[PDB]
Amino acid sequence: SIITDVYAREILDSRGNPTIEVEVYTESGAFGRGMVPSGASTGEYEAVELRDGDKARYGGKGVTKAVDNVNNIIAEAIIGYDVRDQMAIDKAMIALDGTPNKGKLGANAILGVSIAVARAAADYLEVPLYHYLGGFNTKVLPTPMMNIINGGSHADNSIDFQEFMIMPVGAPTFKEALRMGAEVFHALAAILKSRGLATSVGDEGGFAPNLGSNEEGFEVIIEAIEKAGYVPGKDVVLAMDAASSEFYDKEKGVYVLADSGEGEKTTDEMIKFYEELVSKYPIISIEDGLDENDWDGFKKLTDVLGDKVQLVGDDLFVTNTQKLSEGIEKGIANSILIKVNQIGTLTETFEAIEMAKEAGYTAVVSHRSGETEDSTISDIAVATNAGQIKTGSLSRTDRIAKYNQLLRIEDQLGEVAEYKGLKSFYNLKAA
Amino acid sequence: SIITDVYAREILDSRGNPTIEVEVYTESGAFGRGMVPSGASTGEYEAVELRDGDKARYGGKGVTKAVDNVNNIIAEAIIGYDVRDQMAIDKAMIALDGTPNKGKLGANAILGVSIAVARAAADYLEVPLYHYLGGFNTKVLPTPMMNIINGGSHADNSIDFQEFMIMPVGAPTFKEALRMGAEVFHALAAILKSRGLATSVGDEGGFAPNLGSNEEGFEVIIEAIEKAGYVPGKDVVLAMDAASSEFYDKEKGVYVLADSGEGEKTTDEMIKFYEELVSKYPIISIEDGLDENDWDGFKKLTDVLGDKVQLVGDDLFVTNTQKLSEGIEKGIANSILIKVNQIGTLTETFEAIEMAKEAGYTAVVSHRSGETEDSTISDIAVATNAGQIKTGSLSRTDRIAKYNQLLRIEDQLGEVAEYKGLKSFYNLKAA
Ligand SMILES: [Mg+2]
Ligand SMILES: [Mg+2]
Repeated sequence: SIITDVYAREILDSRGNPTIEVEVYTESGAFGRGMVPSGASTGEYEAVELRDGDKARYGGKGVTKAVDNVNNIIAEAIIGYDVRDQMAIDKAMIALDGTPNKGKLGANAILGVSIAVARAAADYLEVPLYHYLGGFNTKVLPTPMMNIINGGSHADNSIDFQEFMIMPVGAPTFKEALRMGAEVFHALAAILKSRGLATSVGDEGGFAPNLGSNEEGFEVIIEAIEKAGYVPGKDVVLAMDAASSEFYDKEKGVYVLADSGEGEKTTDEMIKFYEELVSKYPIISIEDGLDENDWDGFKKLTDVLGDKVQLVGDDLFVTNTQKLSEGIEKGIANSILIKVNQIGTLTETFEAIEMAKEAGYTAVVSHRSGETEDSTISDIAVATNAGQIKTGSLSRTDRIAKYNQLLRIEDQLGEVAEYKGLKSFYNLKAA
Repeated sequence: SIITDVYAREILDSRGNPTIEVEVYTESGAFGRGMVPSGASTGEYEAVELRDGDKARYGGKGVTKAVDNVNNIIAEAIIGYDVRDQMAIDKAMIALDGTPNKGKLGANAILGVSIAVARAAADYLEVPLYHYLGGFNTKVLPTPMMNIINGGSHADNSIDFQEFMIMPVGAPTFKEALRMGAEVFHALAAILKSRGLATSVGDEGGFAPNLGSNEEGFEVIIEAIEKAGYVPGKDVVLAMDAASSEFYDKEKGVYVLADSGEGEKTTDEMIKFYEELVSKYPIISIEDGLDENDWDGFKKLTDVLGDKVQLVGDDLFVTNTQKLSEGIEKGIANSILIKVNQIGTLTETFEAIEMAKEAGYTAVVSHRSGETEDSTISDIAVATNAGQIKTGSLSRTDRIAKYNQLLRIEDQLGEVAEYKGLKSFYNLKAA
């Protein structure tokens, strides 16, 4: 059970950019492989990944530095430990780096080891990853937030919001929900190609048609739901990622809906906008509806909509338990988006999920634009009985691999598997 | 060790459509999981993919029948066997099916089992898959045939042909080759974005920029090659998929270059065009140059070009060992695309590859429109020392996964690994 080898290597992510991969071997023969997704090389409160910056190689995006760190620094510091001591190992790697950003060794280097280790252990004990991470009572399959229509900067159309997602809350199981989202996804692709719109896909694997406004985004999605055979009421609901920081002007102090063409709006106006969109559409979740610094505005948004709408904070909290408690106290938002490579280790991730839960908040495990076949976040979702997950559209293996993995979990879980659907929003008092 | 369990389930492929997955366990605990890919379309001579045809579920694309076949028919037949008995097991399933196109049990069902068993056996023997399949002397990393530009039916632009690809033949090792094509893939993306063109990708993770000229696609790549810092003709030769059958006049005997608008062209002059293209541009390989039936025509093309240019037949042979032989007699090609699921079993697959080698033909193991995280075709390329592989662009994990596996393989090989680059074309007299 004692780690006898920790070896990193450079590989590619779903976007053609190098990333790290770590393999841990125990003396018994147990193996574990951790693959890290594309994080950020810069952030004030965000853990930072380590890039080489060699303009001549991979456009400076190589991670030969992080690999070297793992193989020559982290490896010998970890070799000797018992693969099962997750907490102790992450604690060390964190102290070895010695910095909060994990800037010395690199968050990508630390995370790959953290994950490989955990997987190595699961393997050693011959148990599924989700049981090894969360215990015996790990059975609630996440209700997915599926990307379907893209806008803002992740598109070239008239839609200010970054992305529109569908949530199959009316399904009896994850498997059916998956089927539900897939049939809608296709019904829609049909509506677009027949409407003359582009059908190619982006990073999340969703559509980025050139719709005319924001309303034409939700509306077209409603069409697909109905064409697919499901009712927009109970079968499929709506979720969105506004990513308002994108169309927010620090200097002007207002939000500017360029793409939409609706001009500029005030935070009071934006909160009003969301109130209009929510009455006209079955929107259950709004992500980063106000700028990452509008701490005051989020509080108001939370007061008016928080009772019947999930307000998620992505750029707002940056998986930083620090900022999370700041929001919890002030009472801003009621759900946090968890990005593993953004925090750094598995134990820190779990700590965040627990702090969130204890606040009556929701923890939406998430993916990044540059993913890999690794589906560790799916086991995490089930190991913590999170209740939801946001891992992409129903295209591209970098996204499907996570859904296929949830199928297996639901499958090997048998008659004890659970799908809460709408009953997953324990954070929403009113319906 | 005796096979104790053979279990299949319905999962999703990279395009969001259901496919089959099979797990194999042996008495001592060895395990193996095979995932089956799927093509955009299919016809005769191609092993049958069993679909449920239930229009009210996944557009009638569910594979619940095949899942049942493996669990209810195949499992009972194979359990008891020694996981290492590949040939025997693949022969047992073929007979069990009875039909020549595996249409009774389904080629997706059979293949899933075939792959699962072999991987389960490598696991059992604690040896890398490429070694279990091809023996001790497996060390040639494939020269990749990377997708960059798309045309024909796979796009909404001119470009009569449906696929242009780059081949990093000048790199010293597969690792570098991958970096090379990656820098080119991105360099191109920079060019397309700049001149206002679609940066979105297709099934293979390639680009579908709207261009009005077959020659444009060739020259637009030549500049991405150079701007990436590489010298064409030496570091990056070119390969193309014509898929001429798509634009072949069923009635009359001509090819209509509708997309490019060049109008009608006859198989007698199409050869001149291909002979032209290869004159100005660095075209090393042309896939399906003439119609999948214009045999007589292909022959001619093989004489005038087949000694300095690889002519691989995809639709021509459709991974059919019988069609192939015919082509070998007439001398109408010098390379064949290998699509595992198009034939159905790993055994028949290796038989097809060995039969090509003996004819001085090249065996290009390729990916499929609908893929999964599975990278078995990667090990197959090295196991047989094929020398080439066509598994996609440098976007989408359904593609990148295969490349990462190759990275892993080369690494594992160490000092005995080999990358032949241009010299992989043993089928070409002149270079
Ligand atoms: Mg977002
Ligand atoms: Mg073809």
